[PDB]
Order: sequence, then structure tokens, then C-alpha cells
Amino acid sequence: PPHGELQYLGQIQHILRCGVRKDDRTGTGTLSVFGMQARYSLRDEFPLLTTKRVFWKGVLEELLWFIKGSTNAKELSSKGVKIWDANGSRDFLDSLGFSTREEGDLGPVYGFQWRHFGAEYRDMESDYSGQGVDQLQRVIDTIKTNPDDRRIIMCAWNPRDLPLMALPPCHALCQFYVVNSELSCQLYQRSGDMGLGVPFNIASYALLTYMIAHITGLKPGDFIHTLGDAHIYLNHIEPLKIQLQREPRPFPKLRILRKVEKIDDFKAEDFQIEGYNPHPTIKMEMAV
Amino acid sequence: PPHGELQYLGQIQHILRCGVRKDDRTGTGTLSVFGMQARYSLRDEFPLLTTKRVFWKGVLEELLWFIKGSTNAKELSSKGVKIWDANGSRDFLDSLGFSTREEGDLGPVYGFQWRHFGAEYRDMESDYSGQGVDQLQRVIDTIKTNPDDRRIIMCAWNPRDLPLMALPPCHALCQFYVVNSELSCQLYQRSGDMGLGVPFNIASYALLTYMIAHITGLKPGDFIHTLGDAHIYLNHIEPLKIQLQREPRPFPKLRILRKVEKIDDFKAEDFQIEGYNPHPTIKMEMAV
Ligand SMILES: Cc1nc(=O)c2cc(CN(C)c3ccc(C(=O)N[C@@H](CCC(=O)O)C(=O)O)s3)ccc2[nH]1
Ligand SMILES: Cc1nc(=O)c2cc(CN(C)c3ccc(C(=O)N[C@@H](CCC(=O)O)C(=O)O)s3)ccc2[nH]1
Ligand SMILES: *c1cc(=O)[nH]c(=O)n1[C@H]1C[C@H](O)[C@@H](COP(=O)(O)O)O1
Ligand SMILES: *c1cc(=O)[nH]c(=O)n1[C@H]1C[C@H](O)[C@@H](COP(=O)(O)O)O1
Repeated sequence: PPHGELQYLGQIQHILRCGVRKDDRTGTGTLSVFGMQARYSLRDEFPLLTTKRVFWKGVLEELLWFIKGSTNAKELSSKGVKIWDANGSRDFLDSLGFSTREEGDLGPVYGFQWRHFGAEYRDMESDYSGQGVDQLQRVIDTIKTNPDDRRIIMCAWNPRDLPLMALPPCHALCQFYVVNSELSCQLYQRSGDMGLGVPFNIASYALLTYMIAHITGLKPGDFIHTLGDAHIYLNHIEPLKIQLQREPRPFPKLRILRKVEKIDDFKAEDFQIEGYNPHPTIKMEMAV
Repeated sequence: PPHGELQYLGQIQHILRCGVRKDDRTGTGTLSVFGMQARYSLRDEFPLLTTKRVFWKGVLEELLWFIKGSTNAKELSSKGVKIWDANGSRDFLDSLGFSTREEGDLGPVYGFQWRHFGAEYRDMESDYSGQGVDQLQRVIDTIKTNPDDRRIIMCAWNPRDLPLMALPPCHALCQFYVVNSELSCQLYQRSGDMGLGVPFNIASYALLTYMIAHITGLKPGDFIHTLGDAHIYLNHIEPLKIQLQREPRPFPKLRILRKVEKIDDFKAEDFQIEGYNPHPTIKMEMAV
């Protein structure tokens, strides 16, 4: 079969060639296409793009960070991953009307929604243990007791909390699916920065599926990536054209070195990416 | 000029050919595939399937019923559309442990979530005016003022309310998009009964897009249908095979018979499907 990475490269080709110029919140301007989907096999291979070196350390730490239910950019930043620090800045928080909010407090985003959906948000320092719906655990439990369930959904998009977010989730929800001992996951990404966030986001959900398959005794199946506003920022056009001239390389594999029982038990050292031979890193300037 | 209906027919082919046997909640059994996407153009045509006659009256009536904010099956039944009566019957309600609920009360379903997301659900007769988030109107307001917004989402999936729903929404959420004066809509349907619900569902959202496009002064663009568990029930394989032998006929057109100002203003007589010439109707027994 063909290299799964060609789907992503193909989506980049399409947007660059046929995407429509669409202004945006950041003011950078974009080339956009509405509605896209790709299927990444998770069977004996891991979808970490090769046409560009993907910041894997960032992916792994962000997910563990999400899993802990943290909304403090400081805690992830202490791991050497600064991807969310800009959004927790004093200046940025103020530009949204969050002047009384401490620096690093991203609001009730991902982690908070996944583990405490519906809980009354105070601040990043608050203890929400036992508050709200722990969707992640409910998803894990359902997969174990009734794998045929067609309602295995973890939703980050919370209408009543959007006002408190420094940035509404680019990932509204994801759905899990089990058939013949294989676990699949589909992500609905309402908005996708193709050159920066997407490659990262793909690896992230592929990792989450591996983690959940591991503790549920299942084999990773497919990761389906569904996009809403799939866009390429104007300043990413040139670097993306360089990346398109690169031939994909066999996807690496992901090894889980230890037998884990609970999702909260995983640690960075538990994972190992082997056979990852990517082309040189390509810098995509952040939009703001 | 590939006919738009070929996508739905191709999805049926794929599932019959590659779908995997998967038991289900109803005990009927299905052929299943996880993750699918189809794009139905809404430009000078309406995607009402022709390889079988679709119950358009039901489609229109159900959507007007959603907009009214109703969660009472009887209010739709009184229009001659009985699609939700079973899910509101005494026996079915009792089977889910809702014996204290009145017959016809579907719980916090679409009507409620769309117009009062977050509000505390009491019963189908309660007045929720001013309670919760009226996502529908907010969506309309944003389309009219900031069309580039990548967060135009209407969510029906509410983790907090699920334990009260007679049937968790098969349509988790939808996202709207605007470019070149065209309004597009993507639906994330977590579970799709390909033979029964899907054809109907596709018409439902195409209609919603036509409605919003009308009140916002935009032209309908694309309707992207995204599926989670796309399945063909076993007792639908024979009739679907017959349907697949039928050549689609040009899609009809949808006419709005007068300038409507507000979404709540639409009445059934404001719409006319013209040039609809479907093949004979194909009954698809309900599963359970
Ligand atoms: C416009 C915009 N696009 C984004 O993709 C985006 C992403 C995040 C958060 N996030 C989920 C991120 C994932 C990956 C990131 C990133 O900057 N990656 C660089 C790595 C450079 C480095 O830190 O060493 C890269 O992949 O090149 S940032 C926050 C705001 C955003 N804003
Ligand atoms: C297993 C199952 N599949 C469904 O598609 C489904 C749909 C609803 C509600 N819904 C959203 C529906 C949309 C269309 C419907 C339907 O029965 N359509 C028939 C029409 C027969 C008639 O004319 O009355 C059809 O299209 O053949 S039902 C409730 C439970 C379900 N249960
Ligand atoms: C958000 C977060 C993420 O994990 N990955 C992403 O791709 N993004 C991107 C999408 C978009 O360019 C921007 C968020 O902006 P908006 O809310 O869509 O306006 O970050
Ligand atoms: C639900 C409602 C709708 O509008 N469209 C649909 O196709 N369905 C289908 C999907 C599934 O076969 C069943 C609902 O069951 P479940 O909750 O997925 O188990 O009806």
C-alpha cells in the first residue's frame, strides 16, 4: 500500500493549488478549504511525518499534560515544551480581557474538558478532582465493557466555557471505535493550521489511541483525521513548497516499554520512537 | 459532471464490500466502516436522493420542529411525521429507566441543545426562554457579522445531558463556513444507519444550510457529510443492492417561496422541491 503521509502532502497540494484566499483572526491571511479527511494506519507503524522532523517530545509531553487535566502552560513549559506559553502570556491574556488571570492560565481548555467537563472553572491552580464528567475514563471504561458502543465520544468543545478560553479548542471532539480487537479514533478538527499544528495534532491523537489500546488490551487500528477549516497561512506557503519536494520515508514505530494499567500512570519514559528518519526540520513561523 | 448521489452510493458499495461485521445495541447486526466523508454541492441543486423517494415532508417538518426547540415527539407526530414516536413511547422510555417521564418526551435532544445548550432540562413542556445558549441564533449572527470565524459550531452532544437523552444525538455537531459569499456546512454524524437515517439526514442538513444562507444573504455552498460508524444493518443489504442498480436522476432544486427574515419565521409552505423525479420508494425496516 501507498505511504500514509502522501495523504497529508496531498492535502497541502490541494490547498496551495485550489485553496481560496480567506482572511483570518490573526490577520495573517490564509489559503483555505472546508472539509477534508485522511486515514492514517496505526497497525505496526506510527504516523509521525517524515518529510519534516516533528517535535515528538512536544507531542508526548502535551498529551501527558492534557491527561493530567492541566491548564497551566507553566507545567508543560517546565518539561521543555513551550508550545503553549505565548497563549498564556500577560499581554495575550489581557488582549482577551483576562487581566485578573495569572500568567500561564489558558482557561478551561483540553485537559480540563477531557477530565472535568461541565465543572465550574476557577483557575489553573484549582483542584477539580471529582468535579465534572471524566470523559477520558468513561471512554476507556466503555471500550472495555461495550466495545460495539457507537457513542464513545470525548468532547472538548464546551459552549458555556468558550468565553473563559484564551483559545477555543481546535479539536472539538474525537470518537473511538472498536471492531475485532482493533481500536480506531476519529478527530474532528474544526480549525487546522496545516503547516504547524496539524502534523503535531496527528501524532498526538495517534499516540492517544496507542495509549488507550494498550490499557484496554486492543490493537491500534486507524486514526481518521477530519478537518473543518483546513488552512495554510501565507507565511507557510514557501516552507511547505520545500517540504512537498521531499519523498516520504517509512513511518517510524512506537514502542511502549512497560505494561501500564491506568491512563494516568503513563510517563514520558514509557514510550520509544524507533526507526524515525525524517528530512531536515522546517521552521513554520507562528501566527499572531 | 459526476452526479453528487454517486458518493452515497459509493459509500454503500464500499461498506457492503469492505465493511466488517459488527454487533450493535439493537441486536440486529451490521456491516461497519469507521470514518467516511462526502461532499454534496448545494449550488443550484439540492441533494435529495433520487435512487429512492426520500420522505421530504418528514425532513422539512423535523427541522422546523428542531428550530422550534421542541423535544416533544407528539408535536412532530401531529404534523403527520412519526419518525420519533417510537423513541418517545412509554415502553421504550421505561426500558431506559425513564418511567417518570411523560410519553413523547425525548429528553434534552436537538431542539433543546440547539436553542438552550447548558440549561437544566426539566421536561418537554418546560419554558426554557432565556436559559442556556441559543447556539442557532449565535451561529446566524456570526455568519452575518464575522464570516471568516473558524468557530461557527453548533453542538448537540452534551456529556452532562447524555444520561437523560432517550437517544444520544447521532449528529454530534455541525460547523459552518463562509467564503466568496457561499455558506458551507459540515456535519459530524457519530453513527450512521446508511439505509434509513443517512439519506434523510443529508437532506436535513442541506435544508438547514439553505435556510441559514437565505436569512444571511448568502448562497448555499457545500454540505460535507462526515461519518463515524457508517453502517448498513443486515436487513437492509437486499434492498440496498436493488437501490444500487438504479441510475441516479438529476438532483431537484429547492425554492424558498418568500423572503424570510428570521430562522423561526420559516413555515413548511415556504419551501418547494422542484424537478424531483425519484425511483420508487425502498422501505428500510427500523432496527431493534
Ligand atoms: C495560528 C496558530 N497555529 C497553530 O498551529 C497554533 C498551535 C498552538 C499550540 N500547539 C498545539 C502547538 C503544537 C506545535 C507547535 C509548534 O510551535 N511547533 C513547532 C516547534 C518549534 C519548537 O518548539 O521547537 C513546529 O512543529 O515546528 S504549537 C497554539 C496556537 C496556534 N496558533
Ligand atoms: C436503528 C435506527 N436507525 C435510524 O436511522 C433511526 C432514526 C431515528 C430518527 N430519525 C432522525 C429518522 C429519520 C428518518 C426516519 C425514517 O424512519 N425514515 C423512513 C420513512 C418512512 C415514512 O415515510 O414514514 C425512510 O426514510 O424510509 S427515522 C430514530 C431511531 C433510529 N434507529
Ligand atoms: C489550534 C490548536 C491546535 O492544536 N492546532 C491547530 O492547528 N490550531 C490552529 C488552527 C488555527 O490556525 C489556530 C486557532 O485559531 P482559530 O480559533 O481557528 O481562529 O490554531
Ligand atoms: C440516529 C439518528 C439519526 O438522525 N441518524 C441515524 O442514522 N441514526 C442511526 C444510527 C444508529 O444506527 C442508530 C442510533 O443508535 P446508536 O445510538 O448509534 O447506538 O440510528
